[PDB]
Amino acid sequence: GGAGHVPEYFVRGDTPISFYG
Repeated sequence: GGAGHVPEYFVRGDTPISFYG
């Protein structure tokens, strides 16, 4: 839910689109 260091969520197998905040 943001753009920090750790990913928040993932897609169906590829790469995340978001990070902590």
